[PDB]
Amino acid sequence: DADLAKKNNCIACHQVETKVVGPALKDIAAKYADKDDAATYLAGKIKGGSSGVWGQIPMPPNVNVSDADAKALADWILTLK
Ligand code: HEC
Repeated sequence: DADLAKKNNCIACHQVETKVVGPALKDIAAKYADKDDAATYLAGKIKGGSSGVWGQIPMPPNVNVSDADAKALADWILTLK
């Protein structure tokens, strides 16, 4: 949820409705709506980092995020709208 996203420092770079540095979270939910393993896929990107999906600015690995929190964040992102 938003509190967890704040606690794990996701909000420096992402808001729900609009693009900041990384993509708007609802835009992530929209893109992955039909991907079956979307939540585990996104949790993997949160833990390990991402580049090239949205631009050439990489998201660094979020080394302080626990497995359970990465999955809770991915799950929450997917519900957005
Ligand atoms: C700036 C330093 C960021 C921080 C802190 C967080 N995110 Fe990020 N994220 C950022 C960028 C620039 C990108 C695009 C990377 C790319 O491939 O072009 C992303 C991407 C994501 C994604 C999408 C990955 C995908 O394969 O589509 C997710 C799901 C995501 N970010 C989640 C996320 C979370 C939960 C964060 C807090 C732990 C977080 N990001 C921090 C920039 C930054």
